[PDB]
Amino acid sequence: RFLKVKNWETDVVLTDTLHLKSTLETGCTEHICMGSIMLPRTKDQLFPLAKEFLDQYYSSIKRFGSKAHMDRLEEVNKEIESTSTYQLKDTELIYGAKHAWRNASRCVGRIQWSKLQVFDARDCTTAHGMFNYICNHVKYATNKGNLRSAITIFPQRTDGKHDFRVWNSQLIRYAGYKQPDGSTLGDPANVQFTEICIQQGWKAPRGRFDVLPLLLQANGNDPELFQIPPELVLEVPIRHPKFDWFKDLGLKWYGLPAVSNMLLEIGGLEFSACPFSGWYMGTEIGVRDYCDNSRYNILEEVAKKMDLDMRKTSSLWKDQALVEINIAVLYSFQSDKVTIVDHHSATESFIKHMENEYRCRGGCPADWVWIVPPMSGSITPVFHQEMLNYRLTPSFEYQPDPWNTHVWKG
Amino acid sequence: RFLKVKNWETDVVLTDTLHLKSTLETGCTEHICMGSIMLPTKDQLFPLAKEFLDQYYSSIKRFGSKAHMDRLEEVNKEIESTSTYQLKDTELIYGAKHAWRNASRCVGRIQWSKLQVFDARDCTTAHGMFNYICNHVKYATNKGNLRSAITIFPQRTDGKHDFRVWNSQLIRYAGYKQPDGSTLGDPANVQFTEICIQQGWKAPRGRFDVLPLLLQANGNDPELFQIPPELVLEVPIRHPKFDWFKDLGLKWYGLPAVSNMLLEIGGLEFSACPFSGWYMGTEIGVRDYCDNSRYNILEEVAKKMDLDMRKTSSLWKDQALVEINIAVLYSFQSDKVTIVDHHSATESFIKHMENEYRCRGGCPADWVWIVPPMSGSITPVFHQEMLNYRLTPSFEYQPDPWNTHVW
Ligand code: HEM
Ligand code: HEM
Ligand SMILES: Cc1cc(N)nc(-c2ccc(CNCCc3cccc(F)c3)cc2)c1
Ligand SMILES: Cc1cc(N)nc(-c2ccc(CNCCc3cccc(F)c3)cc2)c1
Ligand SMILES: C[C@H](O)[C@H](O)[C@H]1CNc2nc(N)[nH]c(=O)c2N1
Ligand SMILES: C[C@H](O)[C@H](O)[C@H]1CNc2nc(N)[nH]c(=O)c2N1
Ligand SMILES: [Zn+2]
Repeated sequence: RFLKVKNWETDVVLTDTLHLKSTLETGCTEHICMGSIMLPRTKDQLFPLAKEFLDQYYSSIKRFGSKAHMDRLEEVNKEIESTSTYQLKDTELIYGAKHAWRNASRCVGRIQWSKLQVFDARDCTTAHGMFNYICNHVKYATNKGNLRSAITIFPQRTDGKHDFRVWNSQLIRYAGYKQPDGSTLGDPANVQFTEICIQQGWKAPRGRFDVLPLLLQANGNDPELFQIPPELVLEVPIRHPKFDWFKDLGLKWYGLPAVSNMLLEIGGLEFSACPFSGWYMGTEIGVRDYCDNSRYNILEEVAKKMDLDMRKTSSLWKDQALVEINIAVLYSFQSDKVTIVDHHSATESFIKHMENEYRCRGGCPADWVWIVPPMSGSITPVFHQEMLNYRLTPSFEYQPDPWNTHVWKG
Repeated sequence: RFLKVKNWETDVVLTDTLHLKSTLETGCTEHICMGSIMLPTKDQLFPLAKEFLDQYYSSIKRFGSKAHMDRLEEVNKEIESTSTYQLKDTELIYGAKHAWRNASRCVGRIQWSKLQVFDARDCTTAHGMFNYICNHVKYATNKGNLRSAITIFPQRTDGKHDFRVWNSQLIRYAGYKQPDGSTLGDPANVQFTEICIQQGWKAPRGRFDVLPLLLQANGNDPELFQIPPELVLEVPIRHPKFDWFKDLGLKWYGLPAVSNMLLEIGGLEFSACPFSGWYMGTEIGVRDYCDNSRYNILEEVAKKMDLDMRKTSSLWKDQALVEINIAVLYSFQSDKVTIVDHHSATESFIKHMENEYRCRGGCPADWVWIVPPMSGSITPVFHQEMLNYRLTPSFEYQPDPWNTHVW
């Protein structure tokens, strides 16, 4: 089967065949679309998953059907039979992590997918060991502001009772503190996690931008607290190129976006701790982190200081302040030589990437709802681009927050 | 099978049961989501008629009544006899209002029960169509105090006698390809404009020429008619801060009136059903003015603003986009022509969704279309999960008539 997608700005039509390789389900049916819903192993099932992956790996290196390919299938089959699991070769792990990124339909940054530094941490055994690996990742990826994409991969799941987990949602994130008066100091997104850290013994500074400690679980054991060395945490004070009062808002953000709570699936194996990092698209900070009502919520204060007419929404004071904040974020990162991409550049690159994938790969699964930036949607080319969303493996998946599932040793 | 939608800004969860009544297909499967794709005999008719009258009689608290059964029987008798049936006025009004209620791509549905229905089923000629349409335009315009309206022409019979308005909207601007390869006016309308010229229209070849109506009655060849200029309310666009903005020479029309969709009620098909409301500002300011394939004015505006256009990261496009949208809203408000901003419209839609969940068990909504084309996440709908599904009565797309018409 062939499915076509059209771009309504350019009339370019693309043809998707890659969707034929999807196995996992979307949530939709012929009767309902769940496109805007945020969240819609015995040996038995494992060998087919391993075989499908190894077939893809061997095809990619142009060795499909070779003796090396056949011997590797045989080796994995026997390993599964006798140990109930198997270990990936370093080459397969690298290929697999790159492809999980390539396959991430919610990621606008995938033009970069083949440039990913993979740190193999499968020899790690303790939370202190994880801490060391994570510091090294942060220092490597940060590279004094010249950000480099990277992923660190801790040991895979065995019986599900010995999981490695980073309890942080991102490696670098700001604390949030609910006050007795119902207001929040710092990042309201992180209140629950901040409370857990405090309970575990963290001495909270109780400021507006306190970098959270790492809370690290090795081998199914109770998690342990570590402070990332402050000298490894690059931050950017936010100022505006024209508005000199902007700096006195006291805003800053960190340079390194590093997701630490997803699960990486390769060949049926599950890597429950696989922190990965890239660089920011400006709107992530300037639109969502700063301007969501449920986050730092700065629109009002910004608009006030700009002296916009705030008595009617139709003055578009919110839209005006939003643009100025996003200018400030890009200006500040660029002035400090910390890698960042604006939403125009990022989406234009994504379209070129998507066209290339259709041509070379037969498709590019993409989730329009997430790919379109949260401001200025239709002045970016992705708004006008039809997309097809489906699930390919290797993949990054959500997993339940570990405080909800962890069995405490005490 | 009972489904939850969450709002991620407010944590409010709603449960949807209405989707279980859904009839048509979405385009998606369990393997692939097509959420972002724009266009994804006698035997069929009685089940369709029944499903509709059932919901109608239920709505008036007379389900299972003598009058309900009598009506089912009468329509059944009529389909058996004539292979079609005629809706009572009450059913037609109910059906039109519900097609709007069911339109998953419409953010303005809080208004759904306030719709003036003009029954034009007695219309026989294209001149009669013209008269009905001028009356609709004048009623809906109401000197700038806009009122939602639909005019319903005769239903499809054998399909070779269709009523069609050939225009995509009752009021739209012409587009002309230039000798030098550029486009004057609205590029969206080039093909239709050529059909008008081919049919005889004398075009002024300007940037904002209101198109003539091309009206097809009873499957006959369509005819040209010009809407009395005095019935076409237009708004010159100026900015409350930038005095040079008026020098751009921009205007738009006050009345958004879709004329190329098909209304389906109880299996009957109304191929000419022009309907109108009032604009949300972004429709004009973001899409009509700033789409690359539309008037595409961003560059000229940015230049007049003296912005640094050398780098995307200056956000000059974004800055200019906001200023255009400020001017659109200011100009309509200053001339007392009803308009809604995207903040107000989306706030209203959330309230409407809440009403619908509470009173009806759901509200089909297409997120990709409901979220405004600028400032997405600062509107509440961005954070609102929506379920998309197709209920009837409905408005549907239909093929452009020129590809289908036998001359
Ligand atoms: C190189 C620069 C990159 C940029 C600019 C970028 C951009 C983004 C953005 C803006 C999002 C949406 C985040 C949100 O709204 O919550 C995202 C999602 C994602 N990206 Fe990237 N990305 C980059 C690199 C990476 C890398 C290195 C990986 C993994 C190896 C990755 C995998 C993902 C995944 C899995 C998601 C989905 C996250 C979720 O569902 O919460 N991306 N990307
Ligand atoms: C009262 C003021 C109204 C507002 C502010 C409003 C708002 C909108 C907007 C912004 C769109 C999207 C248009 C686009 O992006 O191309 C839309 C779509 C639509 N609305 Fe409305 N609406 C209104 C009244 C109505 C009425 C009276 C009807 C029918 C009786 C209607 C039925 C529809 C339908 C069927 C669509 C989908 C059109 C398509 O798919 O091309 N709406 N609405
Ligand atoms: C590697 C990378 C680069 C970049 N620019 N951004 C990201 C990134 C940032 C934040 C997030 C978090 N996304 C929200 C997660 C979430 C939260 C609540 C419900 C959901 F379904 C999902 C994911 C990826 C990751
Ligand atoms: C009654 C009403 C009020 C209002 N504020 N806006 C509208 C409205 C405006 C424009 C349109 C046209 N929609 C785009 C049609 C289209 C064009 C090309 C491909 C597609 F899938 C769809 C529909 C409804 C209609
Ligand atoms: C309900 C809705 O799906 C939700 O708010 C989504 C919309 N699009 C998004 N897009 C991105 N990139 N990130 C997000 O968190 C969201 N949130
Ligand atoms: C491809 C994509 O579905 C398309 O550009 C859509 C996106 N959302 C939209 N939303 C509205 N309201 N109107 C539109 O025309 C579109 N176009
Ligand atoms: Zn879908």
